[PDB]
Amino acid sequence: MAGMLTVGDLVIEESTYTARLKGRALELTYKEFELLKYLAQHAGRVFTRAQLLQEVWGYGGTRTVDVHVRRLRAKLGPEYDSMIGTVRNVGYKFVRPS
Amino acid sequence: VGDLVIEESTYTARLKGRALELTYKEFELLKYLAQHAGRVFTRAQLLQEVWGYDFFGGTRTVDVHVRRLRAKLGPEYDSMIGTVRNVGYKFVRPS
DNA sequence: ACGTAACATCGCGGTAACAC
DNA sequence: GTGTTACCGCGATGTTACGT
Repeated sequence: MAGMLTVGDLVIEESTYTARLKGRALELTYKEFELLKYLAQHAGRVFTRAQLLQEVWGYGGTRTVDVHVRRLRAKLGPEYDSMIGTVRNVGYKFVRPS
Repeated sequence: VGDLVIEESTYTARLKGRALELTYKEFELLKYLAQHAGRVFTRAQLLQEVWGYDFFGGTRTVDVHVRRLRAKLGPEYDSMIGTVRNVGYKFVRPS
């Protein structure tokens, strides 16, 4: 274990650069990974688009986060759709399972 | 050593008895990838660990060497080196 | 033995556009 | 406002030829 993370059945191993949902590997884009990992690296806390952009993207079209969130939730599936929660007029946040 | 035996002193590598004729840069890349199997490495990492030079804007010789590496493994074992888009390459263990 | 030269392929991902 | 899905430029890899 070098930089590996675990929330629920989601595991994000930055070492091998894989994300996996109880055996089923998630084939994500680069930013879907740098986004899903950041949100899970700070579970429970809601971030805003400007925050998420300045960190995951780096130092307009802010809706690219919404697109990346949708693509993430669609790849997660219904069983894990909930893992990325929306806060109206604020932003998004990883939510912890039971 | 999932069918692949790499020889340290002789600077060689074989896959089930069929000696892979590698150049030495391709041998170094495969060894370092197989020595840290499963881990992905960026091109900056590979360039300063496996090569001496810090080309710092150019190269593409890591990409070229992986292709030469992949060809000598053939369409059976070419999956042993995986591609991580926007990041780098990694050794892959069957199965 | 290597590392550009040079192009073909194909995926990344950001904007558009609309429903709600 | 956010969910959502096209659309498609651009750029990251593949790939081989060739100069040294």
